Parts: sequence; structure tokens; C-alpha cells
Amino acid sequence: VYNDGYDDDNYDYIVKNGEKWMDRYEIDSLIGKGSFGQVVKAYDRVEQEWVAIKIIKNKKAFLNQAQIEVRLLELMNKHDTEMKYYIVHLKRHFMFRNHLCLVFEMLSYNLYDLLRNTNFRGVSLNLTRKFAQQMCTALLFLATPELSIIHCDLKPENILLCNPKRSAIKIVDFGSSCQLGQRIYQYIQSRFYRSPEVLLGMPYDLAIDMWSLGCILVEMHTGEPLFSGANEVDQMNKIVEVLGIPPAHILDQAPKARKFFEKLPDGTWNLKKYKPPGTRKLHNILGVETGGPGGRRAGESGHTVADYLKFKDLILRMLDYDPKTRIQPYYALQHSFFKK
Ligand SMILES: CN(c1nccc(-c2cnn3ncccc23)n1)C1CC1
Repeated sequence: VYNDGYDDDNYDYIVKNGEKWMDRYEIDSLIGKGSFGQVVKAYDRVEQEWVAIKIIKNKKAFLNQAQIEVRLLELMNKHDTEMKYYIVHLKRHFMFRNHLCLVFEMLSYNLYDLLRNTNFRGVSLNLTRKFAQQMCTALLFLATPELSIIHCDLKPENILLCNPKRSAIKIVDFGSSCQLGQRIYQYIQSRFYRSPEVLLGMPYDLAIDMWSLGCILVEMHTGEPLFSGANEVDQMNKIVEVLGIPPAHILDQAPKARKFFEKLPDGTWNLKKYKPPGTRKLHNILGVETGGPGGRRAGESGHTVADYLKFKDLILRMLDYDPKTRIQPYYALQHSFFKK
């Protein structure tokens, strides 16, 4: 017996279809799950609308992660009452049968689900552009000084459609997030989307989320992760294949430089004992001059050489090794990849 019969051996609440809570919510069905717990579709009888209830595991580490999340969501939502900046809306929260419960607006499929639905062949450049514009607008809002929030776990699965037939999105899952100058974490970001400064053990700021965004946008159009490392050494080597050896001024100050690199007599750095550095060109991953990914966009509208050159230019600015010169949200939104 766990939690008087209400919980399973994984710390999760055992969902019961049609259960009534608090003279208010009628639980319908499970609609998603993850490390944190479960998400159910429920009818809110007071507000007369469907909601998504995120039921956190009954275990102190998961409870405290979600308490951090609640505080950040309350801060963000207070500064976007019109819901124009692409962050999910937390309506309220409560404790129920020893589980913290977060009540959200209901959302639809995530962007990994969309990739699966393309048979892992990618969405169009036009749809990629729509997702990119909304994500850059969200990053601009997170960078406002009263927020200064670093999401720290951006990936396709954490970006959700509002409605199944439309391109509008919201970002979810602030459990691993932090604020500039209240930064605590040395180990952060899911591996495929992890920035060079984090891999190298260096100081970090909101620019880590822009790195993740550049990786995400390439994957949305090709269908496959850009840098699919199996461990940190493989991750760094995959980044180097595309982007070359990082600048010496960075490696000279990196606590973990020698996990990946060695310094030569002339002061230059090379890899420790892959395609040679910088020879896996993004120009060819995207298929700029050869019909897009797999050549499959040849003959389609919305996929010109000129369009692809603008996309490539913006991505390479998001993937700058130097976090001080990497493109920032304000300037990303002004880039000619985006439309008047
Ligand atoms: C339709 N769904 C949904 N709808 C609204 C809000 C959220 C949500 C809010 N915060 N988080 N955090 C992690 C994972 C999901 C969510 N999920 C997803 C299936 C679960």
C-alpha cells in the first residue's frame, strides 16, 4: 500500500476515470506523462472549461522542483496578462492527496510528435520560420530584466501547439530553470541541445537557450537532431565536425578544455585522438543548393536558394561559439529570414 492506496510504486497518483475532486474538477483521462508525474484532462466545473492538471509525484525532490516551477510561472504570467509572448498559462495550483497539482490551459501535440508525423522527414521551411519567430519572441520576453529567466531545457518535446490545426505554440516545463545571478547549476541542458560553455565548465547566461534554439530549428526542417552525441566527448566531437575547433581565447579559459582538446607547441588547440574539423558543412546538411534535406524539396515552392542562404546565416549566428557575440533575441527578430 502506497499513500493509503492512492499511489503506485513510482510515486504517481493512480488515475481514476470520472473521479471528482474538491467539488470542482471531474477527471477525464491521462493525456501525457514524464519524470515529474502525469498530466490529465479534467473539466473545471466552476469556470466551465477543459483544463490540463499536472499531478506532481508524491516525493520531496519532485515536489520542490515543482515549487520552483510555480514561482517562475507566476512571475512570467503576471508580466503577460494578454498571453502574447508564448509561455504556457498557469491558472492556479493546490495540494491534493499529497500531490502538488498545477492547473494549466490545455494544449495539443508537441514538436517531436510533429516530427514523427512527418515520418522524420521534417516540416517545411515556411512552418520552421513561424516556429522560429514565436520562439525568438519568447526568448526576448524571458530576457526582460524583471524576469531574466534561463529555461535550461529547450528541446522539441517542450514546445507545444495550442491547437492541432494551427501553428501557434507555447513553451512548457520550467522545472530545471533558473534566473541570471541566481544561477546554481553546473550540470544542465539535455545533451543534444547543450551549449559549448556548459560542456566546457564555463560561466553561462541566457545565451545557452539561443544555442538550443539553433539546434532545434535545424532538426525541425531535416527531421533529425543536428548533434546526436552519445556522451559528452561524442557531443563535443559532433559539434566540432560542423563548426571547427573553438577559439583559443575560449579554450584558454575553459576548466574542461582537456576533456576534449590538447594544446600544441605553437599555442593552437586540436582535438584529442570523425570527419575533420569544420568539414561537415551546414550548407550541405540543409541542402542549400541541392534541393533541401535529402533533395526532397526540389521542385517545391517556398524553398529557394536565397531563402536557404538566409536561414543558414541566422542559424550560424545562433551557433556562435562565443556567448558574448552569439545573436540575441532582439536582433534575431530583425533578421531578414523573417517577413515584414
Ligand atoms: C497537452 N499537454 C499539456 N497541456 C498543457 C500544459 C502542459 C504542461 C505544463 N507544464 N508541463 N510540463 C511538462 C510537460 C507538460 C506540461 N501539458 C501535454 C501532454 C502533457
